[PDB]
Amino acid sequence: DTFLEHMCRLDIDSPPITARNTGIICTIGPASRSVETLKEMIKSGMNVARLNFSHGTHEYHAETIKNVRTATESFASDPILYRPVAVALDTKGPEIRKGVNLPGAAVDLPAVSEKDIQDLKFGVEQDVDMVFASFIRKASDVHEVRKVLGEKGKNIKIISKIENHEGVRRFDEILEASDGIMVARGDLGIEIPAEKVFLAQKMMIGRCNRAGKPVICATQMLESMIKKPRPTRAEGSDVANAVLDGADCIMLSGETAKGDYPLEAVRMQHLIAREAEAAIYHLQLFEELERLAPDPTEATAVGAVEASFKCCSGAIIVLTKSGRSAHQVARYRPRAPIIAVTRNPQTARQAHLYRGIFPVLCKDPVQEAWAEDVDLRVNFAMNVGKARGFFKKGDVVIVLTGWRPGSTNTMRVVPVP
Amino acid sequence: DTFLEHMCRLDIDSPPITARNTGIICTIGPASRSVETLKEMIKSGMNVARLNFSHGTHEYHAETIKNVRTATESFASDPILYRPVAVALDTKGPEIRTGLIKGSGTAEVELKKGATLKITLDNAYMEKCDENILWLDYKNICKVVEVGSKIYVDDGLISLQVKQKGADFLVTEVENGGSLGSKKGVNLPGAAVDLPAVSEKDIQDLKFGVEQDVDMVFASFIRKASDVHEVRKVLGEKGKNIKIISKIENHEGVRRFDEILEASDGIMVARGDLGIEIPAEKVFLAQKMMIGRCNRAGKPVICATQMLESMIKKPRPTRAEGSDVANAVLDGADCIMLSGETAKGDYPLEAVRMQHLIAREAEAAIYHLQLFEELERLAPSDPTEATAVGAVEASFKCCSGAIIVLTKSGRSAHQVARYRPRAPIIAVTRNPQTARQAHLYRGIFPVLCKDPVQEAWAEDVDLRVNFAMNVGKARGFFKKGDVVIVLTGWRPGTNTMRVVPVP
Amino acid sequence: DTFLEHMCRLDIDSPPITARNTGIICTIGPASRSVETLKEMIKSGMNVARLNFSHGTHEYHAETIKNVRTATESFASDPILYRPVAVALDTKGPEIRTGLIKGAEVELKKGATLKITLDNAYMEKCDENILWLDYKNICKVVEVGSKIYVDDGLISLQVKQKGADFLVTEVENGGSLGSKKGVNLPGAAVDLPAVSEKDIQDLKFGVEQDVDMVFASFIRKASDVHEVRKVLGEKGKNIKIISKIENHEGVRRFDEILEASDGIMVARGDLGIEIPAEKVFLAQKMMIGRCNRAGKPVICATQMLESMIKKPRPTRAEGSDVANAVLDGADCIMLSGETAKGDYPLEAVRMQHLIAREAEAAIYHLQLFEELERLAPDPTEATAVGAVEASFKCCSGAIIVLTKSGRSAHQVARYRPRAPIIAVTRNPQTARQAHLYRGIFPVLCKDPVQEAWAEDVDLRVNFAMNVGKARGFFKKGDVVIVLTGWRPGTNTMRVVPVP
Amino acid sequence: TFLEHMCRLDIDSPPITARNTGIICTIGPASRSVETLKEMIKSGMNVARLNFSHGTHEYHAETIKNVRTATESFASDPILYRPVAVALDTKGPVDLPAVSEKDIQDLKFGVEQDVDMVFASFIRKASDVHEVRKVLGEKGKNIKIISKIENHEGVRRFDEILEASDGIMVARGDLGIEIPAEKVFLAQKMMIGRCNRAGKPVICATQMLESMIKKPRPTRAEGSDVANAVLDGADCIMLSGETAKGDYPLEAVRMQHLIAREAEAAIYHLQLFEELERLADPTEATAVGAVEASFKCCSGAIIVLTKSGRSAHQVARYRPRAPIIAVTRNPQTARQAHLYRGIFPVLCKDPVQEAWAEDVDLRVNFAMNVGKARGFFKKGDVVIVLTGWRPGSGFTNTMRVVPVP
Ligand SMILES: [Mg+2]
Ligand SMILES: [Mg+2]
Ligand SMILES: [Mg+2]
Repeated sequence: DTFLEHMCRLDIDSPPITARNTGIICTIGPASRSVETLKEMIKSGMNVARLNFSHGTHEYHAETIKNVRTATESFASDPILYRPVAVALDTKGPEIRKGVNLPGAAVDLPAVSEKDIQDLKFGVEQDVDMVFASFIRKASDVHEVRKVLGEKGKNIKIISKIENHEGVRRFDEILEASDGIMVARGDLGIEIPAEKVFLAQKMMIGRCNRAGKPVICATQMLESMIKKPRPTRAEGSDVANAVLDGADCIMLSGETAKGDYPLEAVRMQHLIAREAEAAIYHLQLFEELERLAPDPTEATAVGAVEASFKCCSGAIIVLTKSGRSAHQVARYRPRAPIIAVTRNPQTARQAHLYRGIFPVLCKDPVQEAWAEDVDLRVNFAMNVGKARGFFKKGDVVIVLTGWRPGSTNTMRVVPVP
Repeated sequence: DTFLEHMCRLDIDSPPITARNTGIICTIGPASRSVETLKEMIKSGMNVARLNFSHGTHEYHAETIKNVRTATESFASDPILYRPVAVALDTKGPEIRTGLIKGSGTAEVELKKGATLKITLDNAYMEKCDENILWLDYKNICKVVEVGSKIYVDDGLISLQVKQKGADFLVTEVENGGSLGSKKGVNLPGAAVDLPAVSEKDIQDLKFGVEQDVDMVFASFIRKASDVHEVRKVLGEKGKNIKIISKIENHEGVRRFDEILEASDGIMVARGDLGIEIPAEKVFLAQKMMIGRCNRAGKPVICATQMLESMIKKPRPTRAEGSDVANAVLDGADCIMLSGETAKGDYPLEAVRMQHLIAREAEAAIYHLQLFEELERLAPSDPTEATAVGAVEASFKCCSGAIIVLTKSGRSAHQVARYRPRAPIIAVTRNPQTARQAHLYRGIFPVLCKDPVQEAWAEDVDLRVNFAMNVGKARGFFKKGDVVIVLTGWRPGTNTMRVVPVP
Repeated sequence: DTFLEHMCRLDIDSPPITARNTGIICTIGPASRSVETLKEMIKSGMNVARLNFSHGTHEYHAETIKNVRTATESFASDPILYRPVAVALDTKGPEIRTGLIKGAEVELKKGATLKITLDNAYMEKCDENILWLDYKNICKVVEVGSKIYVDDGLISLQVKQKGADFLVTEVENGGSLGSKKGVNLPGAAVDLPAVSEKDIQDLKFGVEQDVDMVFASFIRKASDVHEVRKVLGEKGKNIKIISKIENHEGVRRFDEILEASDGIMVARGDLGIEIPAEKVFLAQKMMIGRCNRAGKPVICATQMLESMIKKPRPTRAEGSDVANAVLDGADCIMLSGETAKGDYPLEAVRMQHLIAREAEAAIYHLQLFEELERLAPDPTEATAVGAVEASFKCCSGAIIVLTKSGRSAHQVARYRPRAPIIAVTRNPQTARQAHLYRGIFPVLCKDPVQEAWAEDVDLRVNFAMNVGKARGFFKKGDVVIVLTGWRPGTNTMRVVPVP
Repeated sequence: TFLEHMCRLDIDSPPITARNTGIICTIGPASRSVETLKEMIKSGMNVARLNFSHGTHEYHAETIKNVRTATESFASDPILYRPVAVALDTKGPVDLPAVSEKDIQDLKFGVEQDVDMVFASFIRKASDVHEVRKVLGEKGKNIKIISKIENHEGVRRFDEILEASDGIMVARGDLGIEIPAEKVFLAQKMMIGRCNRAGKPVICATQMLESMIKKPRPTRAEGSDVANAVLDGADCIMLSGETAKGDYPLEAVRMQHLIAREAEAAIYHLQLFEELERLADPTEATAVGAVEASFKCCSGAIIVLTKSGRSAHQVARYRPRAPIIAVTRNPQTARQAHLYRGIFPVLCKDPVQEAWAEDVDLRVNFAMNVGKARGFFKKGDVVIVLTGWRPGSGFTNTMRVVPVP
């Protein structure tokens, strides 16, 4: 019941028993564009595929997206094991040119270049799940991106990338305007002194956890795996540290984009993230997040997480349409996996942005009686959890639903049949 | 209020408003051996000077120690600003070593990736090593190694892979190349080796350390408790006050950590050496485990290797290195050790100054109250222990500027440090060795009182206390109107706690 | 944040803000027997009517029950305002008493020597020297040095000599002695039958009269409780058995009694004769504590507002004594003679309501729940804990529980929530029996069962929503907790706004 | 937990801990004799109250003289000697004057008789206290003033009365006349609570063991009522007619001792201290630390070397479970220390030593012997010791953990 005990009980000779709760985002490039490679990367644990729009034509990116969706849908014949895979568009953004950085300067470059405008509407056409907005420095930058996406792209998640000092200084207003945050350590390291970057990372991650908004750590993760089949201990420690800081997702770059071991990189990411999970002290996170929260859905979400610790439940099953209800549960960081059951394929993909959310896509048609339709979706989650090893028959799980059709404030404690 | 809020309130624009609490240990070599440089390293924050006895003669090391003390005592005229500097002897160890590179002896050769290298056991080559043939001192290597086995030379800098085996030789391929010097360390991962706790050379080195009055010993390649006991026995009665710090370098050392920790005065975590047998996805877990158990036991723990290595060639470190050092401090490390960055680098002073910056920056992320509260209910009738607890407890209540401890052996200041107060611990002592060894503990700011002993014990106490407050004011620990805690014994020749206001 | 802040905030110049949570039990006798009086007592806050079977015939008590039910059902036309009223049967129990004085009062002397005989030739010839009683086994449970109290401890004797079937005692404290007076044997392990033949008849009377609960007198051990259980048999197996602890053996063997009982009654008066005065308060706090821990109802009875038999207002000592019983954690307070035969029956009920309601302000609810949760050894009990936890954090006006046997509401009450528990049921018996638990506000639903389950749930929920707003537990805009099952024939918790 | 503490209560188990609440006895015709006073002292009387509603100054002077003859008859053994305080209770007089003419005569007689405390009747506001304070003047500036709360206005303006007073007496019998019965218990709990938080002594009086005037045993209702007063947090309990005029004054004291001792087992100390701590200077910091350390080490006692008694009062506020042995050379503070719960005042009559260190250990060792004799602790046990640092130090800012020799 102390964080000190938790560290003292760490045993490197025992395999990690809990699942890997942090999302994996892989940059797709020449080394990982093929359908066959993408299939194995999905099998190895890739949750999100990022397309870097600093280079490449729209025709080139359209094919990459096509390949990602081909590899993803090849597993669709088994809905119990089917893993949703999101598509992320990463803008080139404003540049100064050999690129130039102006440390501490309030750069007045427009939030969205002419190329970014083209790429953003291309992202709307391609039905991407989220956008990584480069070089975000203020709230008006985020809303300018939102404006370009327009009405047709209103459901596309906007992740603001913090790449300089102004972004760190004005972090609160940026966070309040964004759907999530990406911490670009590499770029941050050239804008502020290196001995202050780790402080910035912990601050931003902390405020994202407090706000219940997804935070992504990017750059300088496993870069040595571009040439090597194994990473250094320092890289394994840095990655783990980002997980323990409270990051929702971790992003790979050249390791999966152009490297010689893209598949080994994804697997090494999965291993490190799963190993770091044993050092995570869940009970303290939840109790602190509770005391820092400012509604029947909020109250039910807290109750579900609270009960998940009391019952030692194998999972928290959440029936959701937009994903919002599952997100509210994720904010409180339960140790138990959050099985988000949805019929919306987009919300299933976007759910990977939140730590601990294991999204499943229900393809069964809507049943006439509401009580029937709820039981159907729950039993679907029951089957997935059994197949994934989350829980077994006889265990207890928490289920969050709505009370009436299109009403979620209902919690029930049910045994696994 | 909460750990999460403490993180949220972190501010890279706000200047550091706290003292740097973690000790800085610098390896002394050709680039930092001079008196002029040593003075500047002390002013920059060096607390302990490590002497690596893997190379160099006793004569060479004696001059280094002399130069350290010359630079140290040049500040001794002002007792208020004087900072004690400890001397550490790092043993060569019982690890397998290569032979002499042919020629003068040193003499280095270039091993290139993909090339063939023949490892021999024929003593005709024990002083004739090069890129083609390599001699090592483990005669039984062919029986303990296999085809496909990997061999690491010079602390993991160079890696080889065995291709085929002979009666008295091995044919290998150079996997990770580099420059090879004479008598370098050889590591055989996953191999069963017969190695003594301490070598014949280590024995004469430990004796040399006693005659040179060193403060601590870094014992290399400790795998079990009996390894520490041997080092203890060699030091014997004459060196019974010399602290023994066990270096954990392999899997067995981690596996048998508890018995080693119990037998040792402290622990060094050699991450780079750990990474030889232990994969990248597990090393960080071993670090947090060993540091945690060291904190729980109240014994010093040092993080070593792979810290600011890029500063050997550059004046600035990478952000990854900054995060790595910081995470070590946040894990709960008492000290951070620099190796080649101060030993042979081009910027030994920038290395010390940067280490000071990073350690001071990381101090803002430390959540003190949770540490003490957990270390309280995790702690194993002793009047000194209860007084120590009470002093730390009161330091949080009164928001004390410091906890002043009057000590002779350091023991009293150590028991306070285990509970990790937010306020600095000013350990006032008349024992010079106590003042130097105190750097091993986080949060302890040792102070050497040179004033003679007053017969009136109450006058002697208030004299030492007034000295501590002058030190505290000068270092900016506290000012007039602040309150401090004072720990003393009750009679002349430690169960007394006093809450006193600063005038 | 602290219990002492709670005590410091206490304001006597401030009206009681919360609803009365403890049950009020009133002994119905000559002064409260009429329908007119009963109606007023019900409106004044009476939850349970106790019938003391020490006095009165079956037909006398049967008429009292009839009047209680006539009074109770006169409010049945308004289902929202209707209050269930339970009926309690209190057995006479076994008892050791003397005999007739030849002639009939005498005068005892302090320090003198009164002889105890068992010869029936003096069963009607008792006086200053010789005296007889009916416990023929008294010379096995009493020994040299034992104490013998006579007539409510008004006369104390100390055993000096043992005999074949006689005792020689010295009058420790004098007084005056009548005939057929009660005898107590402090410390002794009495072997009287668990249930006398009269109690057997009265228990069978309770079954055929459909009483809700029985207060079993003079319970010393687990087998005593099961003997009462046997008499009630199959027909009365749903009747709650509340064991009355009245002597030292009952206190010593309290655990086995509680483990065999549905509830406990603390009889302070009888306790005061059996054990020293400086220990009764400890026993009361102990027994109430273990009952709170076990989640079983506990009733404090005797010596409550006794002065109100002759006066319209109680003393400050009585007001303090009742309040402290409530603050100890008692579920119900029982009124005796001041409602049964006194001159101010409905004043005593109203005053009991006032005292209990004022005592609620000194209760530190959040402390009690956190301790009860942590000291606990099932989907329903996980949902019950979750409901109480949510009620504190939502600052809920109430916890609405759908139950048919009462069980689900009972295990919510165990964790002592601040918010009142509105137990909605169609079973009239569980509605009456629910008064035994602190904070449970039972309502009886008379609406027909809807074939669509989700519609029947909302019907009962809406009924509770109307009751709570009428009682002032909550208003529109507030948030309440709702506990239901998920299918027809309690593991579902819902957070819902008050419409 | 507090709940499990209640569950563990065993009436068959003898009270092991010492009695911590002071006992104040009203002295009258039934208890005036020296030999009866001797027995009351041995039975646990800490304070003798003189009711100046009746009797002449010559009558009360004889009573005070008898109280001191009985007290000093035990003086030949400083180890077992128990200090006994003398209390003057004014007759008293809503715009009636604070001090009547008779009261003024009685208050100045009290100064002349060197009483330790005064129970001021019918206090309704802070100005009433200031008037009593002014009467006692410079000569009686060290005499503790205990304001008696007897009416509704006194309860209303309680905060300002508490601030001006040295202590509070809850006159429950008189309270019951002016305010409804379903509110008196709330007022008592409120006043006791605020007194505990402020760290000032609170006394519950009237309607205690009244039935013991004519009977040797109290009713269970009285036993329960007295016990709950203790459990509310009262520092002292006061007997009236039971000791003043009753047939069993000695039995009344012994019963009050038993009840208070039995109620001690129901007290949940760690909750009190933790709440008192979170609802709060070198000494005040040392006081908290000593109480906290006493719980950790399971200390047999907290030894406090004090001159004015204030240091012991600071420790007493935080309600430690361990007995507070207050070692003083001042006979007055030794008698006044009984007003505070958990303080066991002891009077050192050893000559002052030249070396201040020697004089400290002398007094500490005195407490060691007193503790062993009283059964608070034994050889091998550990106690907390609070002292000043040097001669002249008013601050008890020095805490030491020391094994019992
Ligand atoms: Mg960029
Ligand atoms: Mg090595
Ligand atoms: Mg009876």
